[PDB]
Amino acid sequence: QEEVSVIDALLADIRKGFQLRKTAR
Repeated sequence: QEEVSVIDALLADIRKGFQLRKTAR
């Protein structure tokens, strides 16, 4: 279980943004 690369973490990063992707007002 060695460390991963940025390319992998990035996939998860955006996933977090999708939650509050909607910017309605």
